Amino acid sequence: HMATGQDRVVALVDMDCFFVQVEQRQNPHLRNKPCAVVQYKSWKGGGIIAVSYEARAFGVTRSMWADDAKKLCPDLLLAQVRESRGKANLTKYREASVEVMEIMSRFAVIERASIDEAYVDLTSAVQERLQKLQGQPISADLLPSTYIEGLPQGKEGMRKQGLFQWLDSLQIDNLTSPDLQLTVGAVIVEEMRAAIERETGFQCSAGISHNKVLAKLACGLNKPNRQTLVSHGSVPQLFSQMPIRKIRSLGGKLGASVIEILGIEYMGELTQFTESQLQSHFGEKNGSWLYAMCRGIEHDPVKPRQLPKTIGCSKNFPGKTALATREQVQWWLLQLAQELEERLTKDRNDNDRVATQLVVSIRVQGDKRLSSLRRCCALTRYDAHKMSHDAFTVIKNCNTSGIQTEWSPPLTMLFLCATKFS
DNA sequence: GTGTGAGT
DNA sequence: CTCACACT
Ligand SMILES: Nc1ncnc2c1ncn2[C@H]1C[C@H](O)[C@@H](COP(=O)(O)NP(=O)(O)OP(=O)(O)O)O1
Ligand SMILES: [Mn+2]
Ligand SMILES: [Mn+2]
Ligand code: NI
Repeated sequence: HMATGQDRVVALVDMDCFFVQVEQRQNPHLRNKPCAVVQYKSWKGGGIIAVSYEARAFGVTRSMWADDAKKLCPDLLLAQVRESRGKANLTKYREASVEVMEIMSRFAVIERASIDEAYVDLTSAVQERLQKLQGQPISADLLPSTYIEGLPQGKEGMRKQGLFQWLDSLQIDNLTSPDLQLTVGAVIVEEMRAAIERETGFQCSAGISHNKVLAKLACGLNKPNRQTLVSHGSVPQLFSQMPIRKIRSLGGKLGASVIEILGIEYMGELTQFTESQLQSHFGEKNGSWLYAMCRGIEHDPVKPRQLPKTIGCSKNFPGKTALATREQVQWWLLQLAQELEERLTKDRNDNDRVATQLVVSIRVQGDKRLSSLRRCCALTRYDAHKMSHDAFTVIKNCNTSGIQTEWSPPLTMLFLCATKFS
């Protein structure tokens, strides 16, 4: 149960090349063809953020210029993100995301984790399904696209063989058997994904396991329109060669410290250290967390749908682009406040609350820190012009140039945020 | 109130 | 870019 961290059934659903599929739903002509989506069109045709699987076979990857990508995929077609106030506009994608989320919310409550993925806690649905099943076996036909991680031992054929070996050894009578709960959870996810495709046409992948970390890791294991079930017994093999920085929450300084201090590279190697050793090197909390996590145990619950605590937006101006004149800072503050007003207005329309505070943050050229300073003021009226003047008033004192004709030092970031909701 | 980390 | 939270 809880001792072995097998108390819940959690799943993660992530859309395959989400932006590409959204383009395919609205503009048919790009469908079933190698394509990509670029961001900025003049420098080099734009950075690539979403690539179709057909094009991935040719070696094309994201974070590389469109013209440089045409090198190995001459058939490659390009689609562009609309631009607004100098930054990307994702309304189309966010609305499609909402569509999918609403369809998923029918089977169970979800936790939106990004623009194209969300976690689902199926524990209750699994109980209901185990009752309604009434002891009938689970045939492989109920899982047409499910992969069992770690099997077979000793491509569609491999999937079916692993599924047969998994199903033939499952407990039938012990209704609290972790493996049985996962199998039923995968059945429910098969239904959920079938419904999602039927009503929207989108394809996706999913991961099924006992916690968020394993569900996420499992989702990307068998990438396009496939789902992976990760049992507690399969964790050791899966972790044997799993990069530490690939585990949710260990991708930053903590993970790097673990690698550096213990001289290891893969998650599976942490199993050899004692809990006291992990606590003596990383602290009580991180030590216990690592000790349980390397054994497949994690407890963050899938928290329910929530109202945002803040609404904000920002923009970066690197190098040459650094804001030097007063006109520039005034104009960009105004642009930000107009986007803010648009969002605050929709927010107030949908949730009957008004933000009472405006937080202003900036970054000065030459400073390594994320923000040079942050200040706040009352946000009484949802008027972009007023907010722009208030933000300017708090940031104007910073200007060190007694000339008053320019900004010295320049600003490399502007951030506006509404909070203290009611 | 700052720092960290996930996800784009 | 956008956001949340743990710290403290
Ligand atoms: N750095 C970035 N900046 C802006 N948009 C981005 C971005 N990175 C990703 N996007 C957008 C591009 C993507 O369309 C969207 C989903 O991100 P994923 O789920 O991580 N990748 P995908 O869904 O494409 O495919 P797959 O399921 O095989 O992983 O995020
Ligand atoms: Mn995706
Ligand atoms: Mn994703
Ligand atoms: Ni004015």
